[PDB]
Amino acid sequence: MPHAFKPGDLVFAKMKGYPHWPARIDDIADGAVKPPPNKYPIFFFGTHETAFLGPKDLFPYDKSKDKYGKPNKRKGFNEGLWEIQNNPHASYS
Repeated sequence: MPHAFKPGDLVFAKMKGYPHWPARIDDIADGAVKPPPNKYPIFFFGTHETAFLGPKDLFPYDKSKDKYGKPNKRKGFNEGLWEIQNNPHASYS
């Protein structure tokens, strides 16, 4: 059975006007800006951008990859597909 989301989990994260995007739940470093209540820090692979999203926009990677894990024209997307599959827990700092 599913648990709640935790740092390190891999997802496709959905934002308005973008395709479902390879991403991970990030840790919050000591001294770093915390997300709002009920939101998670989402690190988007490829673009290496962070947004704060809630679970309704988070699709677990294993379940969703057959649907969403396909090349896309958008900038950083295919780079992001490589990262989530090949080194999803690396520092992209």
